[PDB]
Amino acid sequence: SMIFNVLTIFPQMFPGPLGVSNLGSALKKGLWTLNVFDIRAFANNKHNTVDDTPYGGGPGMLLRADVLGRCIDEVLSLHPNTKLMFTSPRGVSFTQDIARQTMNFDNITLLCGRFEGIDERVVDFYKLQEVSIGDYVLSGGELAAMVIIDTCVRMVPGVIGNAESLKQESMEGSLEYPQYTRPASWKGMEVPEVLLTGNHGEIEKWRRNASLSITAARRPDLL
Amino acid sequence: SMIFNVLTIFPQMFPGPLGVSNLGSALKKGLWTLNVFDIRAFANNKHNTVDDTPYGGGPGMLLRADVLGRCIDEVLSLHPNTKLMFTSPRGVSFTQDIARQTMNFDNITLLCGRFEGIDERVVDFYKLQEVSIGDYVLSGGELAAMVIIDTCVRMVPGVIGNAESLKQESMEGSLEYPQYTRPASWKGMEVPEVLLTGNHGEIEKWRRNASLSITAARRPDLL
Ligand SMILES: Nc1ncnc2c1ncn2[C@@H]1O[C@H](CSCC[C@H](N)C(=O)O)[C@@H](O)[C@H]1O
Ligand SMILES: Nc1ncnc2c1ncn2[C@@H]1O[C@H](CSCC[C@H](N)C(=O)O)[C@@H](O)[C@H]1O
Ligand SMILES: [Cl-]
Ligand SMILES: [Cl-]
Ligand SMILES: [Cl-]
Ligand SMILES: [Cl-]
Repeated sequence: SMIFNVLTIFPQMFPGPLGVSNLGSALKKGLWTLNVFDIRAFANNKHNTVDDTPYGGGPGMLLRADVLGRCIDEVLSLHPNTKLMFTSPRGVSFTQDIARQTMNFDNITLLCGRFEGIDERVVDFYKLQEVSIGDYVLSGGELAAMVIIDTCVRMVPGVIGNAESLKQESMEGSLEYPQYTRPASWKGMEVPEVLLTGNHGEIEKWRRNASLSITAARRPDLL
Repeated sequence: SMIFNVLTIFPQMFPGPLGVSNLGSALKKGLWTLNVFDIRAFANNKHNTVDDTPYGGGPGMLLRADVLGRCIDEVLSLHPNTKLMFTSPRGVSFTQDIARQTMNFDNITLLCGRFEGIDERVVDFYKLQEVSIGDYVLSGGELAAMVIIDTCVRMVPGVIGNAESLKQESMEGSLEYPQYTRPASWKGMEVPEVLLTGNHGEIEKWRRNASLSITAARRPDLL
C-alpha cells in the first residue's frame, strides 16, 4: 500500500540504507514496495547515452528528455496515478509535513538527478513536483530520494513500534529532551536523579521542561 | 587531506552512495579518506549490546555511553584533533555554509545515531556538534552523514570539474535557470531559441533573468 518508484542511473545503490533494520524488514514483509528503474536501460541510442552537453554553453552534462521520457512513460503505463516527484535543490523544502502530504498518495515516483540536472521540458511536461532536502548541493538525487523514502516509510503503520511512533508524533514541534541509559555512571558523570526515582509524574515534568528549554534556546521558530 | 570518520552500527552501508561516480573515484585516488568504525565492535559486554532501554521509562532503545565512549576514544587516539559531530534532528541546520566551515577542519568525525538517539552524557562530555540535515525524522544518522560527506567532498579540489565547481559557487544565493540539451524537439516542445543562437551575451542575459525570476518566485528569502 506504499509504493515508491525510484528512477536513477545508479540502481545498484538501492536499496542500500533503505534495506536495513525496520525499513528492510518492512520491505521484505511487503509493508512498502520499492521499484528501482534504471534510467540507462531506456536509452534508445546506439551510444547508450543518458546525458549530453547543455544547449547555450556552460560546463557539465544534463540528463536528456527523450531518455527520461521513455522511463517515466513506462512508469506511467504501470502506475498511471503515481505522484511524480523530482529531487532538486530548486524545490520546496522537505519537512515532516511534506512527508505526510506525500503519503496521502500511495504510489510515489522519485526522479534522481545527476550531473547538472535534467532538461527543463521534462519538469514542465510531467508537472514534476520539485523537492529539496535542504540548502546544500548533493552530487545526485539518490541520497535525497533515500531521505524522503525513509522519512515517509517510518510512518507506515507496522514499520516501527507503535509506542515509539506515537511518542515521535506527540513530540513534533519540540526538541528531544536529554535521554540516558546504563551504565549509571560513566566517566564520572551520572544520570539526573529524577529519572531513577520511578516517579512518572516528576519524570514527565522534567522531560517537558527540558524539551521546552532546549527548544526555546535553539529552535525558537518552532514557537 | 580530507578525512571523514563515520561511527555506525551499520558499517556495510558504506561507502554506498559515497562510492560511486566522482566521489568514488576521488576516494580511490585518495583525495579524501573514509574510515568507517563499527560501533558494535567496541561493546565490551558478553551481550555484544550497544543499546539499552532508557532510564525513566518510555519506549525504544538508546545507544549506551560506555560503548560509544570506547569507540570515540579509539578515534581520538588516532585523530586527536578531529572535529566531533553528531547527526541529530536537534542540531543546527546543515547548509552549504556549514559544509564549508566543516571543511576548515581536515579531519571530521560523524557519529550516526540509531534507535531513540544516544546517552546525553556522550554529547556533553565530548562536546559533540549536533547537526540536522533538515526538519524531518530519519531512522538513523547514516543518511545524514552521507549527505554531509557528499556535500563537503564535492568541494574538495579535484573531485569535480573545475568549471562546474566555479559555476556552482557563483550561482550560490540563486536558483538554477532552466537547462536544455538534445533533442531539439521532444513531445512537441522546443528549446528556447536564444540558447541556439550561439549568442553568449544574450544567453547569459536570459539565464540571469530566468534565475532571478525563479528565485524571487520561490525562494525570496535568498534575497
Ligand atoms: N539539496 C538537494 N535536494 C534534492 N536533490 C538534490 C539536492 N542537491 C542536489 N540534488 C540532486 O542532485 C542532482 C545534481 S546537482 C545539480 C547541480 C546544479 N548546478 C544545480 O544547482 O541544480 C540534482 O539534479 C538533484 O536531483
Ligand atoms: N533530520 C536529521 N538529521 C540528522 N540526523 C537525524 C535526522 N533525523 C534522524 N537522525 C538520526 O537518526 C537517529 C535516530 S532518530 C531519533 C528519534 C528521536 N525520537 C528524536 O526525536 O531525536 C538520530 O539519533 C540521528 O542520528
Ligand atoms: Cl548502479
Ligand atoms: Cl497508480
Ligand atoms: Cl552493517
Ligand atoms: Cl587529527
